[PDB]
Amino acid sequence: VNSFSGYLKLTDNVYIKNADIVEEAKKVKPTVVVNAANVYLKHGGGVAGALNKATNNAMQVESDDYIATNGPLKVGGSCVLSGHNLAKHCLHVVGPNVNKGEDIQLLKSAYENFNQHEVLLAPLLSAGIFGADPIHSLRVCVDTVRTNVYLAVFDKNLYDKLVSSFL
Ligand SMILES: O=C(O)[C@]1(F)CN(c2ncnc3[nH]c4cc(F)ccc4c23)CC12COC2
Repeated sequence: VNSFSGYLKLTDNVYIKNADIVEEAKKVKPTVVVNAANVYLKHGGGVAGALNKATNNAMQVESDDYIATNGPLKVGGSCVLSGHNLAKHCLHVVGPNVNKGEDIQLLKSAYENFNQHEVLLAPLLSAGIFGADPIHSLRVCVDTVRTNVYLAVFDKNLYDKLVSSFL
């Protein structure tokens, strides 16, 4: 038993809710919250900008030190940093950004990072400002992640569509 509430069960291991991931993290304080990161960990907008804002920019400060030491992530890659006031840990995962011309096949590699964590609160990778089809992203999630994932979908209209079209 865990503390996630109000989710619809899609599969054995994948759950979904119409929720603001920031507000959900603040209430659950999960072990792992996933950020929709870019390779530079520049948390300007989308989910990343919202998570970083909720940390009062501490996420960005930590991220800048990480990049100064390690260089950029790979598209499809990840790193574990602090969850600050939102979670124990933040798993920064880089899905391909279609608005940058990145290969959508890298979306499966991005979701594979979730399998290193038993339970996660996460957004749909490559959705939103990353330009991928969220229905495709949900399908890849279900077909790739084997650990327990709680997906927060900000937009109510999209949430209803994802549920109603789910096979
Ligand atoms: O338009 C988009 O880019 C998205 F809708 C944003 N995403 C989110 N997903 C969960 N929680 C969220 N909280 C937020 C708070 C904000 F200020 C901004 C965004 C989100 C968000 C998912 C989305 C990207 O694929 C759909």
